[PDB]
Parts: sequence; structure tokens; C-alpha cells
Amino acid sequence: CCERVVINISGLRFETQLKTLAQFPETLLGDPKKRMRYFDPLRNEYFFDRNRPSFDAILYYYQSGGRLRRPVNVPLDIFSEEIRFYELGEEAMEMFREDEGYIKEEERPLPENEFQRQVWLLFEYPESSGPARIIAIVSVMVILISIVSFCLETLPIFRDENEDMHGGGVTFHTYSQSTIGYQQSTSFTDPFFIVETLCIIWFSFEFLVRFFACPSKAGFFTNIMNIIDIVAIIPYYVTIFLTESNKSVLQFQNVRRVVQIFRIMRILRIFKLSRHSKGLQILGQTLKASMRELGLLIFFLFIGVILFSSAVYFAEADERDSQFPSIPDAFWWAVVSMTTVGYGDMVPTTIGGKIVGSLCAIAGVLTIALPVPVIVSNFNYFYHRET
Amino acid sequence: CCERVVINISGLRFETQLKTLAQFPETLLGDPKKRMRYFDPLRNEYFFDRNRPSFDAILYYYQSGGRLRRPVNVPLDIFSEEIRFYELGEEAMEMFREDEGYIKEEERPLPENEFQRQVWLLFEYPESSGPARIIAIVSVMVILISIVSFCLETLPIFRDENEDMHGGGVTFHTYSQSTIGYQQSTSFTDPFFIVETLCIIWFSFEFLVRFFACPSKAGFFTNIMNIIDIVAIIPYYVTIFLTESNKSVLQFQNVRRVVQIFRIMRILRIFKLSRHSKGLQILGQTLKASMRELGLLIFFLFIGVILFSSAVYFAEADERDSQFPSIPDAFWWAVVSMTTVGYGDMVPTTIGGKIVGSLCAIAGVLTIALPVPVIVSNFNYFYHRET
Repeated sequence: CCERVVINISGLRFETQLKTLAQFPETLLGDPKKRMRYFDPLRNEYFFDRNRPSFDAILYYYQSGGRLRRPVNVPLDIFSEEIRFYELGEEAMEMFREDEGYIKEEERPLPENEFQRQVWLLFEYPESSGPARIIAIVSVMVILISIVSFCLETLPIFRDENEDMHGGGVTFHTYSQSTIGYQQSTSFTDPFFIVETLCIIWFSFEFLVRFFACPSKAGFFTNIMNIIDIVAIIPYYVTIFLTESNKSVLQFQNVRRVVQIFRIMRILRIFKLSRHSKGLQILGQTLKASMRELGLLIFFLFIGVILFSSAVYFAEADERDSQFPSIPDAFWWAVVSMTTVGYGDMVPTTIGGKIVGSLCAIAGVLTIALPVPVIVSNFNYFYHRET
Repeated sequence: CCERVVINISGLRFETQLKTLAQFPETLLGDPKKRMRYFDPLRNEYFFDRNRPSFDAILYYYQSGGRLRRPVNVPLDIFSEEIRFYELGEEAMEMFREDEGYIKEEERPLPENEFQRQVWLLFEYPESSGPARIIAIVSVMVILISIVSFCLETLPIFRDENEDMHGGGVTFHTYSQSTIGYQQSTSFTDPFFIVETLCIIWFSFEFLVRFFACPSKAGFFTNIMNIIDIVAIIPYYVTIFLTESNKSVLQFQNVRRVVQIFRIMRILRIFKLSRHSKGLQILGQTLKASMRELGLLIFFLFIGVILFSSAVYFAEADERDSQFPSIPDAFWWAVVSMTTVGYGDMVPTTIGGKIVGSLCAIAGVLTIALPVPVIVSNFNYFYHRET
């Protein structure tokens, strides 16, 4: 109880009470059978020829009762080899790394089929083999092929080479060539409509095979990089069900631009690269670690837009020739001028509207730049977090 | 082994076993004949009246077995004079500076001719003499003279004062005055064609003399600042061989704009200043230390371009009067608006196309600024790395 224990770490003395070290009986300093081999009987002390600045954090682990932390001048490779010597446990080591942030609990469980397991690693880890890389090399090239095929449909070398090459009317079958961007047929004479179709065969045979061989079946749809897989393949099928099921009149009066919405939503197939790029996931995590502080930006900009769109609207009010007809006209202008893009479509003209307009140039710097280095410090942190 | 050795560094006492210090027998603490003169027999210790915080890193060099590192509070001038006292070797000093980054292995071997050596330093080091500066003073001025001569060819005080001063047709001899920018002749009445020719005589007599006096002959073309030398002088010769060898008809149908490509590639003669500016090489190294992290920028922008070019194309779709004819038209617009240059050539007009268009102004800040301070921290690091 009152017995004081002198621990000598390479010439540095650390006297402690015996009931402090005996608080933790399974460590090297808590078990008397373990620390028996370090006792110097001529000096009545425990001599450890070990690192010197590491032990003040090891000593205060016992005094505070379990609160250890790394000293500022002791690196992570030196100090982690001291926790393993002093035997502070597998339990107080995990509390140490989480404070540190060296928290990598990734353990890929296989599907357990032993070929359902074996084929799973062929489609989850490119690093297992040469051909494991090849699928990743394929599927990265796959997405690009769809994109160029998607973008070229819009080109007026080819959308002017449509079924309505002159553009006079609108047919129910020409709705696909003008608002779905390809001509669906069992003959499939549309070349892009083939090339569009080819990639979807790859994506499902990625996905469905990845669905049947997943270990976790229920939490499959909480993983975000599986959601993008699903949203990719759908407007393909929405294209076909409009063609296959519908043999009727007056469908455009129900939903026609709703179809044109879907022709956009194809565009988020580009996010499928997230499974392959390490760097794109770091953006995916930086935003995941900034969803409140990003909201500082938008809300500070929403303040900035309204305050100056109005204030320029009334200094540009008394014109018959004003470039600013309303205030939600001037929401376009403010974001052209707080973000300092600056177009020239509409610019203030009056003497007051310039004085208002010039404050808004400064204030957009003072609105973007407040929560930007909040973000970029996270991104820099999440980038090198692999090291 | 069991024996303990007390080392006293200006009143601070470090105790270590004798078999720890005897692990490294050629140092001052490992050789008993060297440390004999520091022994205090009345206290049974080795007394060193030396720096106090330096020795904890010197002591842990012996305990860890060769892992030394500088303490955070001990400067580089103080701590490097302690490694020389404690005699940790020429071998563990080099491992120290590389961790430190004080790695300057530059040793210019001469060409060994003793005048082939001596003239080599006249064209590799401006600091050997006054005239050694003068060649650098000349050649820096040389490059500028070529550039002004290159730019003034394009001027419509002079390209409108061409052989086709009215511009009616195209001759085989007037192709040089209109697509090579000078009139080649043995008379050489074109003044620029002289001035162009004059600089190339300097560049080769730089380069070829630098080629014959190089010590390293095989690795001459791995050094990047020799490649720029080569690519400079070539379209000069491509000009002449087109004039000298060709006496025939119908050569423009084979390659004519390929000649016009070459008239550009003259422009990278400006990189020849890299041999002279210290600062331009720091750019050359910062990019050399960022070729993956720069690829974070382009790939994050390539994502940003495609996503918003499409999303504005469909919100600006249902106009007959739309400024956005296709999506690869709108790649031009996105980079005008993610980089916040902002031109006015084409701007969205619809209510949806502005709401799409205004997100892309914010998101270009959130795409450039993520890997920019990655780069600029390197450039700041490589700038002061000379100190």
C-alpha cells in the first residue's frame, strides 16, 4: 500500500506507489512474477534499458487509471513498440489506435462456398491475381465506352442524322431517336443502341454475380458503392418497358418529359469509377466528413445572393431599359458575381447598381473562402490517411 | 552484458548495460580505449560536458540497434556536431541526412581531358570565371531574341506584308512565307529567316560542343535538360529538308498541316531557360513530385465537366434557340465555368439551366482547391530546399 516502487528507465528514476502498479495485474509492471527479472537488488529498483521519453506516458497510464496517450516527441513506431513491451494489453492498444486514428478494422470475409468464396475475390479484389486485375482493367475501360457512346448521340453530325433529319414533326417511334437518343429494334440498326446495350450486359453480370456471392445479404443496400450500381442499370430497363409494354395512344400527355428526365439520370453511371479510383473515394469521404460545414457555405451564399440581388434590383429599378426584370432574375446574376465567374449576359448599368454590384464581387470571396479551408484540410487529411 | 555503465552528460545521468554500447565497437562509447579519457573514477561514471538533449537520441541509437533520429527541440547544426563527436560513423551519418533530406550527392566529374575537362566547365558552370558567366549571360539573351523574332513573324504589319500581301492564292514557294513564316533563299532577303538561322548556330555550338565533352555519354539522353536542347533545333532542319530535298508536285496532299504542326513545336524552345533559372527547375521538380496528385485534379475535373455539361444540356434542351447544341459543345462551357473564367460566348438561358449552371460555379472551386495545396506545399518545400 505505502510501499514505494522505484523504476529506473536507462538512468531516469520513476518512483511510484505499489498500489498504483497493482491496479493492472496482467501487465509487466503489475505482475510481480513478470517484473522479477528486472530487479536490481543492490540498488533496490527495477532497471529497464529501454526508451526514456516513452515511459512517462506509460507511468501516467497507471496513475490516471487507464488514460494513456502518446507524447508529442515520441513517434508512433517507437511508442507502439513500448506498449507491446510493457504489456498494456490487446484492449488498451485498441483504445490507443482509435485516439490515434489508426483504425483499420477491414476484414474481408469470403463467401465461404470455397468457390463462391473463390469467385468472389475475383470480383472484389484485383490484387489476388493477374486476371483479377484484368476485370478491373476491363470494367474501367467499360464505363468510358458507354460515356463516349452517350455523348456522341447528342452530336449534330448524328442527331441531325436522325430519323427527323429535317425535323418537321414528331412520331411515337421517332420519340426514341429524339428523346431517348437511340432507335430500339430487334433488328437494332441503330449502332449506338447496340453499344448502349452491350455495356449493360457487363454491369449486371458484374452486379448480379456480385449479388449472389455477397456474404452480407441484408446490408448489401446500405453500401453506397452498390447503390450506384443499381441506379446505373435502371433507365436501360425503363427504356425497354416503354417500348415493350406500351401499344396505345396519348402517352405523351401523361409522361413525356418524365422520360426526358431519365435520359439525364443515365449520367450518374460515371460514379461507378468510385469502386476503382482510390482518390475518388477520398472526395467521397471528405464530403462525408463535411456535410455540416459544407452547409455553412451554401447557407452563407444563400444569404449573400438574396441580399445583393435585391439591392441591385432597386438601384437598377428606375429604367425602362433595365437588364434586371425581377429579383429571381437577379439570383442568376449574384451567383455569376459571388462565385466570380462573371458572364456579361446582364450587368448593372446605373450609378447605384454598380456600387451595389461591386460590393458583391468582394463579398463572394468572403463567402466561399470561409468554409473552403475547412474542407481542404479534411481532404488533405483523408488523402495521406493511407499513410 | 550484465554490467551497467553510467554516462553523465553535464549532470544528466544515463545508465545502460555494457553489452548495449559494445554492439557498435568503432564509436566513442563502444571502444574502451576511446572512452577511457572520460572516466570519472571517484564517481564510477563517464562524464561528458556536452549538449544535454542530444544524447537521448544518441543513447537510443545503441538500444534500438541503429535507429537514430533527431530530437524535435535540437536543431540540425547542434545535433550534427554531436554525431561527429560520438563518432557514429560516415555510414550512419548518411542514413541520417537522407531521413533529414539533406541529400546533396552532386559531384560534377570533369571530362578528364584537362582541356576537354577545362572547356567543359566553361559550358557547364557559370561560376568558374567571369567569362563563364558571360556565356550564360549571352545564351539567356539569345533565347529572347529568337522569341521576339518568332512572334513578330505573325504580326499583320509583316504577315500582311508577305509575298501574298493581298492574299489571293497559294504557291509552293509562298507556302514558306505563309505557313513556315519566313522566306528561305541563299540570298535570304527575308530578314527574320536570317535571325531565325543565327540562333540555331548558337544552340548547336552550345549543344554539340556540350555533346562531345560530356563525361557520361550513354545517359546523356536521360537528362531532361538535354532533351529540350534537341527538340529545339529539329524544326529548323525540318524546314530545310522540305526545301532542299523536295523538287516535285502534290506534296500538300501528303503532309501540309503536318508542317503547320511543326511551326508550333518551335515554341518549346522557351523551356531552354530551365538550365539557367533556378526557380523554373523548382516548378520542374514540383510537377515531378506531384504527377499522381496532379492527376487527382484532372480526374476530379473530368468528372465535374461531364456531370454538369450534360445536366445543363437537358435543361437547355427544349429550345429551338438554345446556345448548347450538343454535349461536347458543353464541355467548353463547363471548363469556362468550373475554372471560373467565365466568358459569355454561351450562357444558359432557361430557368433550369441556370439552376444547373450555378451549381457548377461552386463545384469548380471544390474541384480545383482540393489538390492545389497539395502542390503548393511541395513547391514551397522545394523552393527553400536550397536552404
